[PDB]
Amino acid sequence: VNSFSGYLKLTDNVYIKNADIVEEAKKVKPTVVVNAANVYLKHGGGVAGALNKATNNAMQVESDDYIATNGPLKVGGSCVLSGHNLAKHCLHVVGPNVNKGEDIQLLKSAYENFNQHEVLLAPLLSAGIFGADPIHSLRVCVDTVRTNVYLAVFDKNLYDKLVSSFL
Ligand SMILES: O=C(O)[C@@H]1CCCC[C@@H]1Nc1ncnc2[nH]c3cc(F)ccc3c12
Repeated sequence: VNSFSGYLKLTDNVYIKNADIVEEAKKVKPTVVVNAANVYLKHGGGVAGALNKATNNAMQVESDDYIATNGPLKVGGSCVLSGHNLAKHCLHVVGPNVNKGEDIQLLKSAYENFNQHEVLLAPLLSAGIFGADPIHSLRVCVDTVRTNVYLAVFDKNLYDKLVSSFL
């Protein structure tokens, strides 16, 4: 038993809700919140900009030190950093950005990072400003992640299309 509430169950291990991930994180304080990161951990907009704003820019300060030490992530890769006031940990995961011409096959590799964590609160990778089809992203999520994933979908209209079209 865990503290996630109001989710619809899609599969044995995948759950979905219409929610603002920032507010969902603030209330649940999950062990892991996933950020829709880029390779530079520049949290300017989308999910990343919202999460970072909710940390009063502490996520960005920590991220800049991480990059200065380690260099950029790989597309499809991830790193574990602090969850600040939102979660114990933040798993920064880089899905391919279709608006940068990145290979969508890397979306499966991106979701594989979730399997290193028993339970996660997450957005749909490569959705939103990353330019991928959120229905495809949901399919890859279901077919790749084996751990327990609670997906927060900000847009109510999108949440309903994702549910109604789910196979
Ligand atoms: O659902 C959507 O509209 C999109 C799905 C994936 C790409 C961007 C959006 N992502 C999110 N997903 C969950 N919570 C969120 N809070 C947010 C707050 C913001 F200021 C911007 C985006 C989100 C967001």
